[PDB]
Amino acid sequence: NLLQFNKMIKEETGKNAIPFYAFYGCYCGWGGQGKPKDGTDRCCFVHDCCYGRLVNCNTKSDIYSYSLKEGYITCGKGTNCEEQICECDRVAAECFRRNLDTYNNGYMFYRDSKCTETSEEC
Ligand SMILES: [Ca+2]
Ligand SMILES: [Ca+2]
Repeated sequence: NLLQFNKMIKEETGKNAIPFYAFYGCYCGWGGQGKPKDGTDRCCFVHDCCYGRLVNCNTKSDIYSYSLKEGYITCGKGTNCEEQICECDRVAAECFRRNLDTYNNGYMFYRDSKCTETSEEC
């Protein structure tokens, strides 16, 4: 569920998913195409690929079980979908943290029109 994913982002980066990551670069937020602009933007690209692999799961609304086991976001046991969706979310949240150093505010609100290039492959 996006609201849980949102919580992970805040927990991992200290920032709010909105608007810091809802419209960043070419892949963060709705849509996505062209090539990732930077580390951060790549995190979003991969997450998309991740969700792409779950063709039959309600990736955005399915509520899963997870928890901060010793300051570590750990996915709980549920259905294949929940466990899979949670992992995508888990990895993305942390990828954002690892890329905080190259986070560019100039990429926040990046026009999708400026993302014209052969969109990358998963
Ligand atoms: Ca996207
Ligand atoms: Ca559920």
